[PDB]
Amino acid sequence: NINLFSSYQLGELELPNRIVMAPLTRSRAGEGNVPHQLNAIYYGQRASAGLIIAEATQVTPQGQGYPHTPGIHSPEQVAGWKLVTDTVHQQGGRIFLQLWHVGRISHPDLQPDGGLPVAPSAIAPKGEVLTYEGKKPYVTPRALDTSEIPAIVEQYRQGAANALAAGFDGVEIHAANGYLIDQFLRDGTNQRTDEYGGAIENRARLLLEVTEAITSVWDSQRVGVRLSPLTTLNGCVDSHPLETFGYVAQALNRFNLSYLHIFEAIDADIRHGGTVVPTSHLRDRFTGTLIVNGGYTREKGDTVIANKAADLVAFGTLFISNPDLPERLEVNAPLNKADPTTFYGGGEKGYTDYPFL
Ligand SMILES: Cc1cc2nc3c(=O)[nH]c(=O)nc-3n(C[C@H](O)[C@H](O)[C@H](O)COP(=O)(O)O)c2cc1C
Ligand SMILES: [Cl-]
Repeated sequence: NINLFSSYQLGELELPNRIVMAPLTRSRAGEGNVPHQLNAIYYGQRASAGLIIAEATQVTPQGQGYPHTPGIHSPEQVAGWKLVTDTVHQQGGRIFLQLWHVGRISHPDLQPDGGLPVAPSAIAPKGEVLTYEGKKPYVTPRALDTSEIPAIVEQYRQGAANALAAGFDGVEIHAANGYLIDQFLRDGTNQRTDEYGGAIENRARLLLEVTEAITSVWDSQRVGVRLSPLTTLNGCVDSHPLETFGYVAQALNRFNLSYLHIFEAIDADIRHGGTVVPTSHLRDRFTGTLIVNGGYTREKGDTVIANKAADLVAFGTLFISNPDLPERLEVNAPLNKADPTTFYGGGEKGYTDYPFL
C-alpha cells in the first residue's frame, strides 16, 4: 500500500511523494553559463516533485560539452543557481544539483584555450558535435595522465562545495550516459594501463574517489550517484555490464549515500537478447535508496514501489511537458505532450509555457 504518492524519508529530507524530476539538459544558460530568472521559474513550476534533480551542470570549464549548459564553477554561476534554489524552496520543493564533466564528449571550441577534451583513453567519439560554429567532427580526446586524476577529483569537490554555497539540498554525481566518469567505468572507452584501467576496481576508482571527495563536502545522505548500465549513448559501452555495474552498486555501500539512481535504457530489452542487467541485481547489491527511471508511467511506477523494487521513480520527458506531473498522475489527468523541438536552447517557449492542470 505504498505507491507513487507515499512520503519518503531521504536522509533528513521529507519527500512528499516518490516522484522525482530526472536531470534534463535544457541548454538555456545565460552569458558566462549562468542560470537566470527564467531557469528559476522553470524549476519553481516543478517544485511539487518529491525531489528535483537539476540538469547536468559542468563542475569546471573543461567539463562543458554542449553550448549554453550551466556551470557551477564561478561565483556568478553560484549566484544564478541561488536564484533557482531560492525559488524552489519558496515553492516548498527540494532540489539536488547534477554534477557533470563531459570528458571526451566535447570539442576544442568549447574548451579553455582550445585544448583537447580529456578522457581516460584517446578514442574519438563517432559522429558530429555541436559547437558555436555549428556541427563539426569530434576530435580524439587527450588521455589524462595518472598524475592529473587528483585534479579531476578536486574539480568535482569544488563543484560540490559551490553547489552547497548555492543553496542546493544535495548533489547527484553524473556517472551515466557516457560522460567522463562513465568513460572510465566502461571498458569500451577505458583502455588505460594504470590503476584507473583494467580490472573493474580500477575502472571504478575515479567514481569512488570523486564520491569520497564529495562526501567530505556534503553529508553523505545528500549525495546521490547516477548510472546507466545499458545505455549506448555517446559511444560508451561495457563488455560485461552485469559484472561491472553489480560491482559498482555494492562498492558504493561504503559511502552511505543518499541514493543510487539507475537510468534503465529504453531499448535495453529489444536491443539485447533481453536485458542483461536486471535492476533487481543492483537493488540487491546496493543497500540504500534506489531511484529508477526510463519510460515510467503511473502504473509502472506504482508497481515498482509496491513491489519494493525501487523507492523513488524519476520522470524526465513527462516533467518537461507537465510541471504539475505529480498532481496529474495522482488524479489520472490528461498529460501534456512534450515537444522535442524545444528541448534544447531558446527561451520560455517549450520550457515555462507548458500549462498547469
Ligand atoms: C532533453 C533531455 C535532456 C536530458 N539531460 C540529461 C541530463 O542532464 N542528465 C542525465 O543524467 N540525463 C539526462 N537525460 C536523460 C533523462 O534524465 C532520463 O533519464 C531519460 O529521458 C529517460 O527517462 P524518461 O523516459 O522519463 O524521459 C536527458 C533526457 C532528455 C529527454
Ligand atoms: Cl560533511
